[PDB]
Amino acid sequence: GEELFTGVVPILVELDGDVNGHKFSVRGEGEGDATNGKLTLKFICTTGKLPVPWPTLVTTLVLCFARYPDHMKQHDFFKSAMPEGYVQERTISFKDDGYYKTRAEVKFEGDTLVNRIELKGIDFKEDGNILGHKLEYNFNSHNAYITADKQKNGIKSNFKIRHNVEDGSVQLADHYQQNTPIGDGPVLLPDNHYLSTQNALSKDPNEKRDHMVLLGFVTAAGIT
Repeated sequence: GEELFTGVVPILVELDGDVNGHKFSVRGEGEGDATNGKLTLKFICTTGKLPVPWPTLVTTLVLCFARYPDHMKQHDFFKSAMPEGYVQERTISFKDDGYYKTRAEVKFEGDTLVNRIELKGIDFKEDGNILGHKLEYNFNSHNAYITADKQKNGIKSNFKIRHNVEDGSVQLADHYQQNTPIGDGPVLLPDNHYLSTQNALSKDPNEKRDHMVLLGFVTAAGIT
C-alpha cells in the first residue's frame, strides 16, 4: 500500500504503439515522489521518429504518485493496489480525428514502479494535427475527476485534454478511463474527488534521439 511511496521511487515506462500501422516504441525512466506529487521522467522513442506528438502520449505515459493530502488518504485507490498493481485502460478520442486505445499495467517489479503499455491508434488523418505534428510542445494544466467503480473494484474517470495547436486553435482529446486491481487484496474505493496535474516539457540539448523530458506535479483535492 501507501507505505511503498514514502520516499523517492524509481520508475520504468515501456510503451509499444501502433497508430494507423505506424509502429513505435517508447522507453521512459526517472522517479516519482508521492510526498510532493512530483514526477521526473525522460522518455525516448527507441524506434526512431515518434509518429505522433509527444504531448498526445503524456496521459498514457502513474497516478500512484499523486500527492493525497492526509485528510484524503482513505481515497487513494492507486497506492492501495500496490505492490500487485492495477490495470489502466483508456479510449482517447481526438476531435475531428482518430482515437487511441490503451491498456497498461502499473505495478512494482522489485524496487521499481513499472508502467507497461500497449497503445493502438485508429483512423487518424495523415494531415491532421496528430500525424501531421501540428501540436505545440507543452501540456496544459488539467483536473481529472475520479469516481469509484464498485462493480470492477476500482475507479473510473473521464476528462477532456486541450492540446494547443500551432495555429492557435485547440485539439480536444476525450479520455475515458477504467482502472482495476491486479491483486485480490483490499483496496481503497474513493469518494468523488479530482486530481490536479501540471507538466513542464523540455528537451535535453545533448540528446539526438526523439525524446521528451517531463516534469509533473499531481495533487488530489476535492474532499473534506
